[PDB]
Amino acid sequence: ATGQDRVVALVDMDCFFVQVEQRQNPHLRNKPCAVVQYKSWKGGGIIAVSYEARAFGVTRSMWADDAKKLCPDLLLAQVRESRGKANLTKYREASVEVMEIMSRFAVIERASIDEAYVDLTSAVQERLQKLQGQPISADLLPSTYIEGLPQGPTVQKEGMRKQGLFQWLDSLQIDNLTSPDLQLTVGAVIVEEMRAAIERETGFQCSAGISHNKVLAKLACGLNKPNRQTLVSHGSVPQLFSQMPIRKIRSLGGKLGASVIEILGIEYMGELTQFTESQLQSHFGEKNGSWLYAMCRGIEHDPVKPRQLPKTIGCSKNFPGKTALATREQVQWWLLQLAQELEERLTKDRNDNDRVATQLVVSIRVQGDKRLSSLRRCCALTRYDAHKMSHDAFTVIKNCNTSGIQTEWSPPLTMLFLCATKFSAS
DNA sequence: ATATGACGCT
DNA sequence: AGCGTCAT
Ligand SMILES: Cc1cn([C@H]2C[C@H](O)[C@@H](COP(=O)(O)NP(=O)(O)OP(=O)(O)O)O2)c(=O)[nH]c1=O
Ligand SMILES: [Mg+2]
Repeated sequence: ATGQDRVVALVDMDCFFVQVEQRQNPHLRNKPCAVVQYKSWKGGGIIAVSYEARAFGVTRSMWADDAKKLCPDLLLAQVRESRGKANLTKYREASVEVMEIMSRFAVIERASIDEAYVDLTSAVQERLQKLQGQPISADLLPSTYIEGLPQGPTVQKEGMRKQGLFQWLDSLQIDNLTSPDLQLTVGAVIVEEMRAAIERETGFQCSAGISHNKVLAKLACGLNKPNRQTLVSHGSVPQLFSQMPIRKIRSLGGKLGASVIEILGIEYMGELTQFTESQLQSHFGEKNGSWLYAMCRGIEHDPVKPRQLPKTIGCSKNFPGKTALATREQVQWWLLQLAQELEERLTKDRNDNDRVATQLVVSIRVQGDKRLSSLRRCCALTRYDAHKMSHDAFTVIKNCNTSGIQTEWSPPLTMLFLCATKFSAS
């Protein structure tokens, strides 16, 4: 394998929600502006920021009323609200558009709402003998950088770009249809044309990674951004990882990586390499001394599971602070309220994808519990009717109340998560 | 007081 | 089945 079988990409839309609202209300174009959920408490919570607005310091998970103190001429599109919660239809609609476009090129896996990994390996082959040995001109990759290039014997940003591109193509071996670096270059032209096509047909710009496995392609994606792609070649990796902080590797963002530093005593992805696959396992998993040991050597094998369609549909809403729920009548209302948008989507799912969910998950968080899901009770799901799901998901949870008046509810709930899983082909 | 989906482990 | 972890 040597971390060079597949050709894998990760496309990712640049401030996805913001572009969607930027394409709708065009005054928002080329202006610093963010998108917000809810309006009462301090102007709303941010979730997405145009890059002209990150220039002032505006981050997500920040109060719109605070980021207005960071940015003065910062515009504000609010996410459509329905039944007192977030109605993200707009963006899922935009999402299905871009994935229809991408799917035309290679088998893709829907990563997030705005991300898709692509398995270009099967495609790069069906082109290398379908062009004889074409020189592969620079004009075909007008948005690609080559991480780790150019080497060296008054440049601006695009000056430096051309340079590394021509260094790539110069040592290119358009003859060796086997060389791994050459196929990288092929998948990249494809991603150039994929990326060029999405803009052509949605107006949405995005950024890509092109490399040999899921992980490199993601880290590659975020390097040059926005409206750019990076081709982290197998040879880039020792330079790229030498100073890459370990937490920037997908899967290493959470606890595992946190302890990886605290146990091994390091900070960068390169520092992780001075250990045996045996040695690492004793400090971590039997699967994690392994996975790490290949990763820090630029090798990963988790395949692009081709799947453009989520396995689960779910509606969630938080009740933070003094807005937690403490009434039998209050919990019941929202569970219906949640069940009402859930029906809507499930029917949208039925007549779109020809499938139907079978089990319902009801989940709640509690004021106090150091947990997202303090409870998660998985039940049955026949007909797509809210009142049925409403009452049934309630009767699931009614027996963890500890108020001795049954009109009230305690400890109050911070979250209701209604989630439909197990879609059968009917 | 920063709405969602994927998966792993038991 | 039901928790815990990771992610956008
Ligand atoms: C991380 C995150 C994202 N989102 C929404 C908003 C994003 O616009 C959209 C994709 O999130 P992203 O890919 O992490 N960031 P972005 O697409 O807005 O900006 P960029 O990719 O860094 O250019 O999903 C949430 O609603 N809650 C969250 O916690
Ligand atoms: Mg994005």
